[PDB]
Amino acid sequence: MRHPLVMGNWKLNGSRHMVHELVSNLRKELAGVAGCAVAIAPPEMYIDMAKREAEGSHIMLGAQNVDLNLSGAFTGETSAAMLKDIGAQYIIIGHSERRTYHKESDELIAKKFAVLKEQGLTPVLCIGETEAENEAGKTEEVCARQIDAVLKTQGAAAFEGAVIAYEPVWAIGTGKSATPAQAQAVHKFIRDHIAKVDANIAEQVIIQYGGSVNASNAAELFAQHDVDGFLVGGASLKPEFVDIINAAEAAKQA
Amino acid sequence: MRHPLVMGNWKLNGSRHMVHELVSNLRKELAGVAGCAVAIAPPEMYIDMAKREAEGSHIMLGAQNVDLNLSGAFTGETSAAMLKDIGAQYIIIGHSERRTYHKESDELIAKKFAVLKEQGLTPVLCIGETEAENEAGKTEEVCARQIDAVLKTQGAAAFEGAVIAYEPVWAIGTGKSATPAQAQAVHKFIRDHIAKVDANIAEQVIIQYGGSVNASNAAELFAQHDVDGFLVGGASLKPEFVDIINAAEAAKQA
Repeated sequence: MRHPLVMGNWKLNGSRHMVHELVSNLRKELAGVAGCAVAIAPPEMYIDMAKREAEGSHIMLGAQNVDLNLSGAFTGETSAAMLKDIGAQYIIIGHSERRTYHKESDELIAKKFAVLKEQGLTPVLCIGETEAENEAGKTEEVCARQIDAVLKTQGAAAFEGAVIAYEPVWAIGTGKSATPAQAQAVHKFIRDHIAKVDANIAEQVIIQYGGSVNASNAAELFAQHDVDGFLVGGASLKPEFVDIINAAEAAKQA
Repeated sequence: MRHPLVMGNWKLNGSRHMVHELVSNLRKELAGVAGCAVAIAPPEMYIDMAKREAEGSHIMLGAQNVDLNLSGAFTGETSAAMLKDIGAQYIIIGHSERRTYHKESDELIAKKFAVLKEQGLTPVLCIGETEAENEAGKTEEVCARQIDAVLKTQGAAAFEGAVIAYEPVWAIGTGKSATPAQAQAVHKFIRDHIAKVDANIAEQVIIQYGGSVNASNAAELFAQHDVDGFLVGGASLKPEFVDIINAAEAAKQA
């Protein structure tokens, strides 16, 4: 049905050496892989280098943010038009680290989703609830809110070709991921919630699960029905990333 | 006494082709200029590209902002160890565009200065006042403030090897530049202000002028005693940046 995506968000980790190594190894390690779609998001100053190193393979490049302006007098910003130019396709927006540390709002993340779409880039929209919200029973409500900032404003056609990445905040870097059962309950909720507005768009939107995915759990998770892939953090930097991609690929070709 | 620095800030402008064009022509057009130190700040995902193209010449590279972490779980952040790895020395911080549009604060802009310095990068701390602040007579108070954020927390020492770039906000992109008399008077004030803490450091701090500078006004402005160079905005993208550089160079060698 949906073609799986495993995307690796490298976060604040990269170097000329590490980019030379990981991507050239991945390139030989992922030769003839056709059941999964793979992308890496190097730190911005390395997107171009990893883009040249990934040539010959089908590793897709991504980026970890965009800002709202395409050009002009905006020091220190990230143009979507330039991300596009340099070869990024998958732009992470709305990750918990920008939401908490950088106090990024739903309204701002939605206007960014808006830009990326308009440009022709795949947003990987992160959503997730915190442990507090989780205990409270608010997971449906948080997730739904967060999807709605795009859904109620721009409409379900916005998700035609986007990626939602459910990343339970209490699961990011903690080591405590959602069980397959948990994971899938929310991916089904998400899908139901877009489908209420347009089921044709719900059926196609990739819902990746992110939040302590590693080789051991990659397969239990992927067995689920509404889990379309993964957004990998820590293990992106480890060779174990290939094993996570192999989970999504061979299970795909069941 | 002080060797001039002309840093071009590209703002949110760039592509693979303009970066090829500008830098190769600059590289060729700056052959033999020793009276001036030159640095360019391409947008982040092009510092590597430009660094490479600038190899051979003595065009130093820079960057338009940093964030406070060097490594980690910080999606979408810029690390100083990473800017340093890709080859950037001059990191602009506190520019009005970040200060207004990104609500960046002095306590923050100071913490970013600390971070640059500790990594061995050269901070280019923008300072300045708005038109309103100018009219009320607050130029002194505003500028001293902004400088004191680093001076009172970190000491006079923080300025050894650091650049201050006075850009009056009413002057940026407006076409309305400070007269050499305005420029000089303020640059002399800043230097007088640091000197009252440590005189020896105040003689070596480069104080650049920025705010609608171009080939015709570079000369008249460089004639002032306390104006050690130029932060160029929009003419960085023009061939007129080299004419600006020849004005700092020829008059330095008086």
